[PDB]
Amino acid sequence: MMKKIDVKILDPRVGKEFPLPTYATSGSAGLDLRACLNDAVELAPGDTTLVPTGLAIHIADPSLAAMMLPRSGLGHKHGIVLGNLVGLIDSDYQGQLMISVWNRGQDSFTIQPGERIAQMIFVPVVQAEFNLVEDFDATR
Amino acid sequence: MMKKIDVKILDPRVGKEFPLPTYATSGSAGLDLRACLNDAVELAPGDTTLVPTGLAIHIADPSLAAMMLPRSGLGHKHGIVLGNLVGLIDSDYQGQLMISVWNRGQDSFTIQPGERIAQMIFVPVVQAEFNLVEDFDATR
Amino acid sequence: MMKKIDVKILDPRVGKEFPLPTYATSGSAGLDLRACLNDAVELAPGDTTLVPTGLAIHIADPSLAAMMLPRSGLGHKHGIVLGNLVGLIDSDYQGQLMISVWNRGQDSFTIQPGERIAQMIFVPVVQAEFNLVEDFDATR
Ligand SMILES: O=c1ccn([C@H]2C[C@H](O)[C@@H](COP(=O)(O)O)O2)c(=O)[nH]1
Ligand SMILES: O=c1ccn([C@H]2C[C@H](O)[C@@H](COP(=O)(O)O)O2)c(=O)[nH]1
Ligand SMILES: O=c1ccn([C@H]2C[C@H](O)[C@@H](COP(=O)(O)O)O2)c(=O)[nH]1
Repeated sequence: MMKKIDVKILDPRVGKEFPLPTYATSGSAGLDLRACLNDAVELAPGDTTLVPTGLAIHIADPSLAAMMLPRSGLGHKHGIVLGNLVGLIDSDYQGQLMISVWNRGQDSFTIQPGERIAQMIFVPVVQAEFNLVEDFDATR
Repeated sequence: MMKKIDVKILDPRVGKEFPLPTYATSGSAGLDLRACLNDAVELAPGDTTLVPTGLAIHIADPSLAAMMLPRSGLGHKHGIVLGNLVGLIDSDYQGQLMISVWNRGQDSFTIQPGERIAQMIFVPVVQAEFNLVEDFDATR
Repeated sequence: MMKKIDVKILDPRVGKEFPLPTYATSGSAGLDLRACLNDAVELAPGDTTLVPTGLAIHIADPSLAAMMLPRSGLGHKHGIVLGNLVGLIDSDYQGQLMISVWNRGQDSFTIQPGERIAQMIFVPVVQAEFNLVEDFDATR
């Protein structure tokens, strides 16, 4: 499935100095999100900092959501992940996408302006309606 | 996609003192899960505790799963996340939903009865059948 | 949805000494991935190690991805999770699946050859095309 998603550029560097998120290849699942910062931010081991992206999206379709994930190299090699682990973006959220960057490792890390700091996937989601029962059907 | 899901209330406070999970808005991707506790649990930095929800679900449809995620504010601001990071709920699981709460930060945290401690999304899943090959087709 | 996925066995122990990933039940969302190692690896608290699986997959379909997640018991009980938290596998990735194993807890852990160290789910993904707008439609 392909989907057009409205995006608002909140910082005029986004799409210029800080490239807009793109899929690296036709078979890529995620887009990389970049740090929209004026200056580098040093992130000490154990600390968390909130990094703006300079953009907002409006998924709009309640059958879709986005999930923000760490980048594999940053996470594995540098211990730079998300403070909320996975960031869930609701279809009706229209605010700036913000990235909770957490240093889970032992080495201080410099977050540079424009650095790819997270990735984002769009996944279908199902809205559950709970049906209260006394007993389930037989299943395991 | 909308789906009705059977749920069993295991603790009679759930749906009363501890509200049943709901979608906050029509465009929300996730439902918040609450701590079904008799008394507050203090969670020291670095520690993990298993928190009951007082409910069980039976997704039943093998094309669907649920994923439990940290809440964004708890994770980012308080360092309160999941000890298994993401909790995968199988379609044929009928046990109580349990939340592994892990304090990944530096500040002790009081988990209160009724506190929203995680969120849960329902996502379609695909069951893979592996086809063993010597070589892949050309792709990157 | 069911999907056949091409897999290449890179280490001849995979499918023999190290069982190929399987769904435990018909309603299971994920498959367990095993450590393809010659000898046990001791993982001290706070440390990360890259563990091979001895296999490669080629999802091929750009409407599908895989996500690697911690196992619930390892994560909750032993503090053994993923260093990148969640591992996203692109449809056009044809390399060996590698698992970033991170000890987020306080107890040293022995990763044994053949140990189930992660699980993997296949989820539909949507490739977003951004549509730049000045203002969103009314939504929350
Ligand atoms: O890592 C994150 C997680 C969430 N959000 C945005 C998208 C969500 O729809 C919105 C509301 O989050 P909650 O307050 O409901 O958790 O915050 C982010 O920008 N980054
Ligand atoms: O955070 C979690 C993760 C899993 N489970 C339940 C749902 C799963 O289907 C079931 C089996 O998990 P495993 O033992 O297969 O990991 O445990 C939870 O209640 N909470
Ligand atoms: O935990 C992980 C995460 C990723 N990959 C593989 C699959 C991805 O498609 C590929 C490229 O990852 P990036 O360099 O784009 O993050 O690495 C793994 O083997 N394990």
